[PDB]
Amino acid sequence: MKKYTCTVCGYIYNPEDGDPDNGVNPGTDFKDIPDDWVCPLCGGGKDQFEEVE
Ligand SMILES: [Fe+3]
Repeated sequence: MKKYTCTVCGYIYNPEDGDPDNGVNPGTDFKDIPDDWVCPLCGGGKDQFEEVE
């Protein structure tokens, strides 16, 4: 599992931390995050993210 970054604000989704406050548990691969989840910092959709490396 790769990290993904919001290309609008720069937030980085790290799969080993998840986003637990919004129901995304540690270990969730980015493709498997519910498709209505948005960037915690700018509200951008998953469609604005890209793989970090
Ligand atoms: Fe963002």
